[PDB]
Amino acid sequence: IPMLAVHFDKPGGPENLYVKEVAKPSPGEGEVLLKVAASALNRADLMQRQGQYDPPPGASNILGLEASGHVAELGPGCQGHWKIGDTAMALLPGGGQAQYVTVPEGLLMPIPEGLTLTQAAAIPEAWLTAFQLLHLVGNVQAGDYVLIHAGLSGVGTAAIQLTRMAGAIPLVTAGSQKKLQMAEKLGAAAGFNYKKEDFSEATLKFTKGAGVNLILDCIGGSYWEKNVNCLALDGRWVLYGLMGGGDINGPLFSKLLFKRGSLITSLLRSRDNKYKQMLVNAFTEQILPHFSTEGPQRLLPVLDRIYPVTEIQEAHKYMEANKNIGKIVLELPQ
Amino acid sequence: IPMLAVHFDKPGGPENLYVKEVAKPSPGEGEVLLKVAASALNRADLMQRQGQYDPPPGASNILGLEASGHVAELGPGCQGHWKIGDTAMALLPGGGQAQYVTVPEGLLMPIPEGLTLTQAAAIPEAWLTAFQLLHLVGNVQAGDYVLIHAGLSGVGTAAIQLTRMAGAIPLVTAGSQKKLQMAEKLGAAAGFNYKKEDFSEATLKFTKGAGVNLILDCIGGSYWEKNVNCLALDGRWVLYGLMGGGDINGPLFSKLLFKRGSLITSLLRSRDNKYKQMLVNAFTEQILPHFSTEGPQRLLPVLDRIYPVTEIQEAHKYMEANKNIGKIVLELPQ
Ligand SMILES: NC(=O)c1ccc[n+]([C@@H]2O[C@H](COP(=O)([O-])OP(=O)(O)OC[C@H]3O[C@@H](n4cnc5c(N)ncnc54)[C@H](OP(=O)(O)O)[C@@H]3O)[C@@H](O)[C@H]2O)c1
Ligand SMILES: NC(=O)c1ccc[n+]([C@@H]2O[C@H](COP(=O)([O-])OP(=O)(O)OC[C@H]3O[C@@H](n4cnc5c(N)ncnc54)[C@H](OP(=O)(O)O)[C@@H]3O)[C@@H](O)[C@H]2O)c1
Repeated sequence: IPMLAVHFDKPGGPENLYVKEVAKPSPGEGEVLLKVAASALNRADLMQRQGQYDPPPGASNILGLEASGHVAELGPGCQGHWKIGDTAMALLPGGGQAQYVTVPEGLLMPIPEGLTLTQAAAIPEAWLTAFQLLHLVGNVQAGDYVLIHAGLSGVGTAAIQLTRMAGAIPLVTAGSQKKLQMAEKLGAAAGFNYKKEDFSEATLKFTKGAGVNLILDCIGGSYWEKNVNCLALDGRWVLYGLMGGGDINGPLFSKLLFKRGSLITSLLRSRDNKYKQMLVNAFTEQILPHFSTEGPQRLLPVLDRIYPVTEIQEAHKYMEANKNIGKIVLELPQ
Repeated sequence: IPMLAVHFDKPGGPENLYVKEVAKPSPGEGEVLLKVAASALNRADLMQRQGQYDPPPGASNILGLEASGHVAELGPGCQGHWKIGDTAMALLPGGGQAQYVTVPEGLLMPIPEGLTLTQAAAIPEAWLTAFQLLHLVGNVQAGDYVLIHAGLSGVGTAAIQLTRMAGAIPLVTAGSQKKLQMAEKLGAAAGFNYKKEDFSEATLKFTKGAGVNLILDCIGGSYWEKNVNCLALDGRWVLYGLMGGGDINGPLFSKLLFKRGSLITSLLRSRDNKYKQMLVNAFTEQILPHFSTEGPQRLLPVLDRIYPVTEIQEAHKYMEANKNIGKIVLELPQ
């Protein structure tokens, strides 16, 4: 039986995209079908339709790493915890931007109270990655200085708040004064405009010459020279981007050895199910309750713009021009 | 109050080395004076007299990173398990290749029963580093596939054995068939001659395409591509040498991020006393007793050649020619 979903015949630019009737999936041993209300764009969706990000073997080849909606159907061998009608959000390897999606019941998360389904669609990928990067990969401690690159993005806007909730001191880099000001309102200790100034020196000045203890790098090759200088002794330098590189050309080994540094790379989409549940399980204890605490310390999902699925084309152009300040959510017709 | 010591007037070649009368040092709060019976050459010593390596602020600017001998004298504030006349060995920041050396008693280790003071002179720097890199930095687990570059070096010949004791599988790379054969007898699961073959394709072949879980890289630049290729998913890549480079010139970030890798750099000499005391204590408990167990599983310190201090000049030409197969010990006239 049929189903509307985001699609592209051939890999190319954003103009190739359209909504198409594809086959409606079905559950299968410990998973549930989710009637999607709204999904969210991520940078991985851009690369995929250009061809540079194929989904892991078996996972659906259709854009959407996260989704929010209602429980449509139960699969064989479930817990019975989730029931048909319950609201939920999930982390996906694909198939997020389609009316229905098949989701293992482990990776399914409840919606915080006082949040719209459109709002809850902005949580999964951005905050689960942020939480992974900060706590599991980085082991952020109370006192650590943190350098968040592309801080006014999906993951970055989440990272500023989790770093503040972890009791660390976040430092941001972005390409606009308008963005840095929003970064400040998210509890950023300092914000630097990389197009205006050298963030390495700014960071060394802010940390009184000590440097940062943790770097959440998602730029890569254009930043490596600068990242190593402002990295403190024994500092962790978490890599997960390559938006501004992938290639290295210089004495990285020499300088990273001098700072006694550690270059820990990290991925999420490519992980196994045992790992993904463990992350979602850790996240639902440590982080999820604070989306509906009250105000003073309440985590706010940053929404820039909401588009319908029929304007998926115009949404990709908006992300590629770097205009978004937080998440950019798509609504699927129900 | 004079004392014979290895010295060089200006930084240059090995011909600048000779033995000179220097002022004899004195203890000072929680340390002892060790009457040196033997020391050992390390790669650090070569770089130091070329000018590249400097000793850490305060520490003595006289060659020798390790020593073995009798506790000549007690300094103030000693805890007093050690007594004058006790034979011991020590990890130093410098001053090891001279008749007397000042040593904090926290870094003082007992000599295994049966071993000559000359043999004990090979243990500290090589094995403490090997142990550091394997356990503390690298977190070796039983079953892991460990790739040890320059495996027939001071650090190497120790690493092979500790890796084996850890229940791990050591794979070695050296530049000579004669050397590889010695690696085998030390328990190397496989040996590769890099001057004859590609170790990246050999390593993968051995690991059934899976790749190595841990790398003890002390070559650096010239090996970076071949290391990233043969590294496994979530593999650790400990960097501690840069003998064959220091510069990178390709898509390192792209490939490391695919393997979800960790590039952990490590140094020993530059560290504070707290870390050094913690490390030597872990070593004495876990490792040291096995230097005198019985036979089957016994740890063997490997000595290539012994030189007297007067022939220091000759010893440096030997190491710089890469001829040594294990440690290379210097004996001091007492
Ligand atoms: N590790 C994982 O499993 C995983 C999962 C999710 C996301 N990610 C990564 O997280 C990053 C952000 O993802 P997202 O979905 O949040 O994207 P996003 O919302 O579109 O944000 C990306 C931002 O980065 C900045 N930027 C783009 N190119 C840059 C460059 N060359 N140099 C410096 N800044 C640049 C842009 O703003 P300004 O330049 O104006 O500051 C842009 O707004 C991506 O690199 C993505 O690959 C990784
Ligand atoms: N983290 C620390 O504080 C620390 C502590 C101790 C040692 N280290 C490092 O460990 C390394 C070895 O120390 P060591 O004193 O044991 O050295 P060593 O005994 O003199 O042996 C070095 C061996 O490495 C091989 N080699 C030399 N140059 C090479 C190159 N360009 N490419 C590939 N192989 C090369 C040579 O054998 P083949 O060519 O035959 O293979 C040589 O015999 C040094 O780089 C040193 O800096 C670091």
